[PDB]
Amino acid sequence: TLVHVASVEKGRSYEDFQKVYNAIALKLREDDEYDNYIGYGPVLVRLAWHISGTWDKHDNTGGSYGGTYRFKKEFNDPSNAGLQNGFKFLEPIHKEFPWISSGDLFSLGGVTAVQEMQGPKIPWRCGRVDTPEDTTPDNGRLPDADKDAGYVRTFFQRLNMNDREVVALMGAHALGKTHLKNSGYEGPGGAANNVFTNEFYLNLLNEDWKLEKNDANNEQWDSKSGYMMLPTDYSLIQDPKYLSIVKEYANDQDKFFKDFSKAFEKLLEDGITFPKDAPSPFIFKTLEEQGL
Ligand code: HEM
Ligand SMILES: C[C@@H]1C=C(N)NCC1
Repeated sequence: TLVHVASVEKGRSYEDFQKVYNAIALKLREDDEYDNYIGYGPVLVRLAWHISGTWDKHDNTGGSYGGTYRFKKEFNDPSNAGLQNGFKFLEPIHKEFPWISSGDLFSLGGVTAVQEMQGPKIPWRCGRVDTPEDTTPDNGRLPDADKDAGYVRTFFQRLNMNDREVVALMGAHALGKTHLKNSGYEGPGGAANNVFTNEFYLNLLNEDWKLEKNDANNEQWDSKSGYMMLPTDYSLIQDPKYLSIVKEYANDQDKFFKDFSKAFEKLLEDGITFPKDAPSPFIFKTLEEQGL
């Protein structure tokens, strides 16, 4: 097992990272046309998850620490198709703040997107350090979408996530859309595509889902409202243990926010050793809170 010790960018503190957060948040507001006016929030959340989701608890390979998405093997992962849009969004931010590590930037993009979309506060820690190209994990560590509840449960054990953590994390599927050209799936998960709510769970329980084939010849569950669920999403109401948790989150917005915040921070920090004297996690103010 590799050890990755968090190392604070030299001399930086909360205020420096709040400036980076603010730059990301301002660009999120500015570049509003993207993806038929969804904006960049959802793709930034997906990027933060995919750079973290390569982690393997068994040997501490992959994970957000090394910023390895910047290397061709990882950014060309078929599982990452479309994330180049998020990377391009972050490029001017990195140019303005060249001192931030790549892993810190990609993970902070996800935190900023969740909060700016009115989601929960997500505490965030700095100190990821870029590692060399040979530390890039091979393709194939991110999950397939065509599988069942047992696949999802087993998959997430590798990321040290339990049933509650898995169901909470999947609530991010309220955001954005599937794009046929990226993933072979098409459509949004609900009405509020760029506002962070518990709608994923409500839609799973309340919509009338039909199992259909899309134009890429893949199965997905579709509702007459024009929403979709991946087979892996739908598995959360097929498995009785997942179903209980889906119902809980559909009925308690605050509980979902609190559990999502914990699981998402954990996801973004998997693989990182934080020294005992490392700074406490930062909680960034939103632009709205700052009057900006
Ligand atoms: C079983 C696990 C998962 C599977 C199989 C899966 C699969 C997918 C697929 C196929 C897409 C569509 C990509 C595209 O066509 O552009 C997508 C989108 C998305 N996923 Fe997941 N995902 C999983 C878990 C997660 C998790 C844990 C998160 C974050 C907490 C997440 C966040 C998102 C977001 C925000 C989008 C929308 C991206 C956009 O609008 O550009 N997903 N997911
Ligand atoms: C916006 C998309 C809706 C889902 N149900 N799953 C993937 C993300």
